Amino acid sequence: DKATIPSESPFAAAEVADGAIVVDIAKMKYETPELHVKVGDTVTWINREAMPHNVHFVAGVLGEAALKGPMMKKEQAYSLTFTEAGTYDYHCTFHPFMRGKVVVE
Ligand SMILES: [Cu+]
Ligand code: NA
Repeated sequence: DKATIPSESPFAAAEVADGAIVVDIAKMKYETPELHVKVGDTVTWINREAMPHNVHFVAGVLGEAALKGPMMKKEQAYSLTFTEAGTYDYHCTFHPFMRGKVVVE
């Protein structure tokens, strides 16, 4: 697969790492919908609002099957570590019109 998962479950936003690369979720949008990172970087999404959200990569994008992230409540976080260059689109399972991408250089 093209990413690894440091926290299977959502975790508290207060425990986001050291200078972490963060994508905030608010107002039904990923706030940084075109994020550029490098191979080896970890991206952390943080839901800033009451409406639950997740991140969802369709089958084939990060592995043979879809990567459906866990439901994230307000001030919950979820991370993925990208190990291969490429562009990886995602959406919110609950709200598929909400889209973003990670561009890994
Ligand atoms: Cu959503
Ligand atoms: Na912002």
